[PDB]
Amino acid sequence: ISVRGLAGVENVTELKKNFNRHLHFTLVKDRNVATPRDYYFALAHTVRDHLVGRWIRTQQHYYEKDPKRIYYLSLEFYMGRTLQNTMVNLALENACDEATYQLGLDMEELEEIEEDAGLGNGGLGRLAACFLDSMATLGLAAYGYGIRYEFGIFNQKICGGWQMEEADDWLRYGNPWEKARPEFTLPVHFYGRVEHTSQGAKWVDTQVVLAMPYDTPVPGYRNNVVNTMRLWSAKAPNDFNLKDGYIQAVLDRNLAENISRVLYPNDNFFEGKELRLKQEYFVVAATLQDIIRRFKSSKFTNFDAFPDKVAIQLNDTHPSLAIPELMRVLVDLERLDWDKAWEVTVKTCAYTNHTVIPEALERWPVHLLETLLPRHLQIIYEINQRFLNRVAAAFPGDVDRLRRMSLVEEGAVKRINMAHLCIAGSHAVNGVARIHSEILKKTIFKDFYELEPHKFQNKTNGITPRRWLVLCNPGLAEIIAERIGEEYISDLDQLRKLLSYVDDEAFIRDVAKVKQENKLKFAAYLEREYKVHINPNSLFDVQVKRIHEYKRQLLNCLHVITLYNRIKKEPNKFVVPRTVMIGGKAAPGYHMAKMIIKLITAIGDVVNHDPVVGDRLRVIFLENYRVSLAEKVIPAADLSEQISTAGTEASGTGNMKFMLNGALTIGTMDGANVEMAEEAGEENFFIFGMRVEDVDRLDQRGYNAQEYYDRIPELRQIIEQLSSGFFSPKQPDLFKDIVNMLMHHDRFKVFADYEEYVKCQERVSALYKNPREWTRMVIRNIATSGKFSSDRTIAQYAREIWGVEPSRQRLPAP
Amino acid sequence: ISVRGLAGVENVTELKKNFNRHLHFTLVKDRNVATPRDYYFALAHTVRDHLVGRWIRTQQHYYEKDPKRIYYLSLEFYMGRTLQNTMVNLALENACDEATYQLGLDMEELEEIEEDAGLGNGGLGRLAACFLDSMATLGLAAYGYGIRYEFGIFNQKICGGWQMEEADDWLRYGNPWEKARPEFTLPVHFYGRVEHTSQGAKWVDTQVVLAMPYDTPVPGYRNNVVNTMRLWSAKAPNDFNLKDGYIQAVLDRNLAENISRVLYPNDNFFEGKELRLKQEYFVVAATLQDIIRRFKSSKFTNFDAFPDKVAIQLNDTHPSLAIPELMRVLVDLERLDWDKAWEVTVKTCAYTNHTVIPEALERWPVHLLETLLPRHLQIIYEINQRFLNRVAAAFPGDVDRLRRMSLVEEGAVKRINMAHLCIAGSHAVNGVARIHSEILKKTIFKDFYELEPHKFQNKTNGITPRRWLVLCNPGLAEIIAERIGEEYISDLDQLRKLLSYVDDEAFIRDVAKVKQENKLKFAAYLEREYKVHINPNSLFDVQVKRIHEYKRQLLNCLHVITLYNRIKKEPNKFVVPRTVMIGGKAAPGYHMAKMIIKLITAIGDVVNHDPVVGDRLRVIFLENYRVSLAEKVIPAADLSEQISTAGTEASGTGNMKFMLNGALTIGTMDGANVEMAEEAGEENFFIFGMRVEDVDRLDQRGYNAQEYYDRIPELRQIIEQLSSGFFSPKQPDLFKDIVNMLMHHDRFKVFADYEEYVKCQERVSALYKNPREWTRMVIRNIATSGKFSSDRTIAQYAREIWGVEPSRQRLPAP
Ligand SMILES: O=c1[nH]cnc2c1ncn2[C@@H]1O[C@H](COP(=O)(O)O)[C@@H](O)[C@H]1O
Ligand SMILES: O=c1[nH]cnc2c1ncn2[C@@H]1O[C@H](COP(=O)(O)O)[C@@H](O)[C@H]1O
Ligand SMILES: *Cc1c(COP(=O)(O)O)cnc(C)c1O
Ligand SMILES: *Cc1c(COP(=O)(O)O)cnc(C)c1O
Ligand SMILES: Cn1c(=O)c2c(ncn2C)n(C)c1=O
Ligand SMILES: Cn1c(=O)c2c(ncn2C)n(C)c1=O
Repeated sequence: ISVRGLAGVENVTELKKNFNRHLHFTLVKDRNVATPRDYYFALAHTVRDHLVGRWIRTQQHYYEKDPKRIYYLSLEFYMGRTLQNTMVNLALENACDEATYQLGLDMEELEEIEEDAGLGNGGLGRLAACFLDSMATLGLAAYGYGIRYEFGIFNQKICGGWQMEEADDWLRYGNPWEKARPEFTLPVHFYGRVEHTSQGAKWVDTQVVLAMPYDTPVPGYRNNVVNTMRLWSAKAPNDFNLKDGYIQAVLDRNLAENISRVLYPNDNFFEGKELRLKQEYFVVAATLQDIIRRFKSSKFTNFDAFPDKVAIQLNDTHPSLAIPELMRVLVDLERLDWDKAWEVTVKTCAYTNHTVIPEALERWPVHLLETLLPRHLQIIYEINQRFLNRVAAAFPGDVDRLRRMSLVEEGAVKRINMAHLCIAGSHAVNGVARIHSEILKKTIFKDFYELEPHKFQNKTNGITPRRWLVLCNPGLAEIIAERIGEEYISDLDQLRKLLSYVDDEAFIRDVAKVKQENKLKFAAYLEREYKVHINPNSLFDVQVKRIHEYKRQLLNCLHVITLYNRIKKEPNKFVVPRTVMIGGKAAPGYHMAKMIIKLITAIGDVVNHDPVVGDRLRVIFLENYRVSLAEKVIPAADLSEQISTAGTEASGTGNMKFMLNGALTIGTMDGANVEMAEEAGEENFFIFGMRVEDVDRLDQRGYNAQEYYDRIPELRQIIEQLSSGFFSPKQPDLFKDIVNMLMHHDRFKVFADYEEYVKCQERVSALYKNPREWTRMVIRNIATSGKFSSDRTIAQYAREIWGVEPSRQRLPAP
Repeated sequence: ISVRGLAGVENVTELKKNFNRHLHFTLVKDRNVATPRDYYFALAHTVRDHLVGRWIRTQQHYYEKDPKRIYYLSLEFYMGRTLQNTMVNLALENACDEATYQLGLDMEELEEIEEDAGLGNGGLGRLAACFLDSMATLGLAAYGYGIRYEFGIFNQKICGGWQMEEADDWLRYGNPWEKARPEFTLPVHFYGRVEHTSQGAKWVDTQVVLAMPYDTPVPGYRNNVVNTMRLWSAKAPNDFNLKDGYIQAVLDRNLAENISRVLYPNDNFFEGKELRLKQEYFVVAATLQDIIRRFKSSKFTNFDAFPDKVAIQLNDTHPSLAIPELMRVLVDLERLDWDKAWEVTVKTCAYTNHTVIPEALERWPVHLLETLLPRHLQIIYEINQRFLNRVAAAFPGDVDRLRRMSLVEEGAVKRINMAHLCIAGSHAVNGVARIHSEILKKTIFKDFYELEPHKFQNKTNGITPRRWLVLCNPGLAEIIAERIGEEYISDLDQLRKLLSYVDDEAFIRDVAKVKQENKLKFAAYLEREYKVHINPNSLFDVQVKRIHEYKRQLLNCLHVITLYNRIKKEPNKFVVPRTVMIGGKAAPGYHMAKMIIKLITAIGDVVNHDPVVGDRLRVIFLENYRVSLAEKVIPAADLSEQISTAGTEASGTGNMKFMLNGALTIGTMDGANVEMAEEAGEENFFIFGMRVEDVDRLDQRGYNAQEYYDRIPELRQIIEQLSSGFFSPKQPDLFKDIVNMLMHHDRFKVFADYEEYVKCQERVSALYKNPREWTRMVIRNIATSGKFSSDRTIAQYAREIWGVEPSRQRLPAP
């Protein structure tokens, strides 16, 4: 059937009876009223059974051996479905497929019933999920810590071409993977005031909110290691939240519990709301108590060995309060002197930066911290004081450098620069792509780099080959395994061996066959769940990621309209057929992004119903783009669009997902695109547009969009089409904000890359016309994507930051 | 060990491995970190396993055979713990006791970890729970329908002698007995308006709240019948509750979900709050859709057979909206003519009245119904119109009778008398005790009784012998079974056979021994969990029920202070030692009731620390009185206090609980007290005080408390002690509200029954001094309590109201 494992005689039989056990005893149903949803749950419970045994020994093991523990703090964990991924990592896929088949059920049909765990916005949240899988696979004693939102990223609905948001009640039917642990509930404090008495400060008169943990298992790839992802849920105490109308007192509990109610749906954007700050401290305060408790047990109160036993990784600045919180505990509660406490804190903390755009930077108003976390503000001022004293001593008289490096920003309202806080309290700061890391040193954190050059590093992102290959593209994984075996699943570098089959006639035919099968399946799914046909013979041109101005979905739109206009000019001229698919969610308050989604659908309305165009060009907007949808489109894509303005996309990861699944990449020299082209050879990549230096040259000069409008008739024609209502008949001025922006305030110079972009697009169309060569280029990309596995990234974090050695050693059976 | 069943070899072994299965796979724990709470859950899950098989066949059976279905609607279900009760009804107690013993655990210690299901206030909610158990035991296709409050009756804490309320988070650790059924979620409407179009009215523009069901199994006594208790939970739709700030929209969902958040803690008191009205319609609207769906399937759309297949019992007026709601559905949706719809509604509905005190009567302001349920108000006006037309036609010219019987009350604000609505739309109205039922006919509902005498009936309350005897008093159940067998557990009348052992020397010794063992165990529990000693040789004088003015805990207080004053007058005179225990919760807004609790504790402060008193008199306030606590005190009581003012306690059930457990009763000729004395012989009962007629004579005359104050020096002395601060030194005027009330506005004439009350108390003290005779009187009470089993009550409801025949037939195994 494939290498989804063995369908053993004894195990298929065992599986079937447990499936029936759960359907009866757990679901309390009888075959005669059981629905597909019930069947999915019976299976989910049966599969979950297989890793509890391993889960218990893994955790017990870490308690015995007592290795250094890695704590990955993140406010987001974009997990997606977990049934199939668990079967894969446990080598249960074929056995379950068989058993369910014998029970007369279609496993694939049941897998589709599982709700996605959308506790993330995009890249940042998904990185965390891939990292967890890799840390488990590399046998690291790692813990994922976050918030258990009852509402994840909203579900996107398109109504009249506009995005409509609706609550993601992912817990509605229950979550068979999590295990509530009410017995480990912890208290978290808010507000109050600070008392300075005799021997130390005291945080007093605080409001208490309880943090209840929920553990979810994270199985490594076939090594019997099952790590833990602990997610905190807010609960109100039953005393003061009643003890300070009786009915009203009880109804008001849903005020303390609102803290873990919903994920903020902003991607690369900072909103200084108090509820967000509360979520950030909540996850930090609860998590740290757990970290210290575990340490106090260990084999040990000298906190001198704390950094030898603990490592906490900050996924962006969101969990940055962990620095002043670790100090508070050590100094206020444990009574360590400042200097000793600081040494410990810096040595256990490490920070990961994800972007350089200003609007994404967390700068919290002081009055907010002042009211909500009074003691933390005091600690931050003191950290700032001592840090600046270090700067002055290093750069005597550099008074401007002092104000520039301050953790405290003066002005309208004083704010705290969380990024500066993280650099100061961490022993390592890293970028997520080579170019992004360099930019950090040359620009944004230049002053900090000059002060402590040893702190700055790079750790190029990666994706897990398990979910992003074996799981979503079994067909491709099979033919690869037929030639080079299976060891590449946990050693992606081995994909290089595929280079020697680049001229192999059978392989070329096979690689091309699986991609064709994937396109047919997706084209079907399209009509199944969304309804309105596409042509599987055309080039699948797809751009899927969050809707942003910097990601330039607009630049993609300009190209689409150009293709359309050229066809209408010479209708009877042959052009390579294309189905361009654009998908992604816009943050609710991002007006421009929502305007762009309307533009996309507007273009599709015109293009898809023009008889002269026929099946040569289709514009489709992929609704509710999420992890589970990504697992479907990516394996079916031919062309991957990664066209952000050079210098704006820190790294990106979707690009990597496409490269590993047989799609060619048209993109700019941005983020990881650079290392990908470098790995496959620029000749097997479609690079275009300005490089970072060109962007800066243009900025010195000054960007004037009119110029491009004046010199390019094709561009001019498009803008006048938008301006006159060609794409919005009933509301002619509908897109005035887009045009206005493009012409007068384009921060991402869309027009500057237009000419080179369509020119480059012509080159891919030329290559698509030559199936054999297109496929050979594909093989060159796949065979060379090994570097982008999160196992490599994690192995680097482990050795260069955490001080731990990865291990591919199978844990002593289950 | 006892007749808790057989401890079979194969079954104890089977139990142990499943206990271990759940501890590992369900709880995900290992013996080395498992706590008693974990062990309780492993056992609970193991026991729950045994009734799912029976639960599924029972429900499947009803679907095949299709018998008349009984729907018991109640806003309260005071269930208490359910582990032991399930073992008992399944004959698993000894096997589980053995198995757990072999696993090295104490079953009793684990049973104490289970949280009470306190979804009730007192009598009304407990009646519903006892009824469910009896209906299951008598093999009726019955369903309990209510609301799944996440916060039940508050937990009472005494701070400085005052009651402190605190949220009852009974779901904190989970509920292993319930089964969420999200797939059967139903929509419920609120607000909106009414459109009258061509062919009928339409309820439009309504706000939708979803009702999610949770099923809990109700096992019959050893007959393999497991009925269902369906509890609705409020959930917000994910569309409009977002689709009409994005964050705020999501946080505001906890507005529609507040409907099932908390139980109103009022006992026999009406509060016209909108949230209450919402809870009442919510349970009614959701439940009826389920009833009709089930009917539409049946073996059948002629609703003529609806009453032959359905019976809905209204537990008080709380679910009264079921009448106009059934009409709305039949007329508005099914399109039946009014008259046909009304005939059907009246024939399937039946109403149970629980009290005659005005302050407990539900009279909803019209403006509230007008805004929240516009169509229901219209239907109620139309029902009223046609009903009054019936009255006028029966009593021509009786214009006053017309206004008196109206469902609509004029005045300050127009209101709807829910009780009148229930009488009009039901084919049977019943009281809960013979005297209460007569009073209804002679007083409160006299006009209605004259109009349709056939509607009025009586159904004397009862209690379940399983939980209220076998479960809480295994020692007594054992010695009874030793002489007459076990058939009495489901045939309590057989207790009469115990009359022939009334002179048996061994039995007298045994009955007295178990009571002594029960007192020792309770006296221990007291020091264990609450701490401060009592003497197990004294008379256990206990009054446990909700704190009320009509229940006269105050009359009990007067007696306690009298005993104290007599001892202080003649210290060296012998008096029978007593431990008087008073317990019960006061509704949060009931000032007087909270004042009474403070008085009780105040008396105990003086009495319990007076050296001259010694161990001859102890005053104890039983904290957090609830079902699980009742199962502890009652079996240990010698004297049961049921001293309400004649005519105010509809029936009472605690009185019955005490009679069955070997306690003697000192009470007034009120509620069921009358039938109890009638059953045991007034010579074996301590009756005192005014009878109903005496109370009325006094009212004609006019009640003047001064008189009693003037003629009784002992009474006078007590009042002056309260007035001068003898019981409240630091705050001398603390009890001025109690004294003021007692002297000027005592609606329950406490002083009128004082003299006869202490005189009667002297008689019980005299009898207690004669152990042999006290015990013989006890045997006369127990042997004669058979009539008060809920099996008798249910059998009567079944035959005289529902039209179904009970059956003690074992369902075809599990
Ligand atoms: O005091 C202890 N005795 C024995 N095992 C322990 C003890 N504390 C932790 N463990 C084991 O270590 C695992 C780790 O628990 P943690 O504290 O959540 O990391 C537990 O599930 C147990 O198997
Ligand atoms: O359409 C049907 N086919 C077969 N069994 C049914 C069907 N509807 C109900 N049942 C059975 O009847 C039980 C009663 O379900 P209820 O609708 O919740 O009362 C179900 O659990 C099934 O065993
Ligand atoms: C991988 C992934 C992302 C990140 O994509 P980029 O193109 O790097 O912005 C976002 N969303 C989902 C659902 C993903 O799978
Ligand atoms: C039986 C019971 C009641 C009813 O007692 P009465 O004396 O009839 O008022 C109230 N509360 C609980 C906990 C009960 O067990
Ligand atoms: C101006 N703006 C927003 O207003 C915004 C956003 N992301 C979310 N929002 C609300 N981004 C990226 C942005 O540039
Ligand atoms: C006056 N009053 C109340 O105010 C009250 C009550 N029960 C609850 N409350 C709040 N009762 C029985 C009562 O008589």
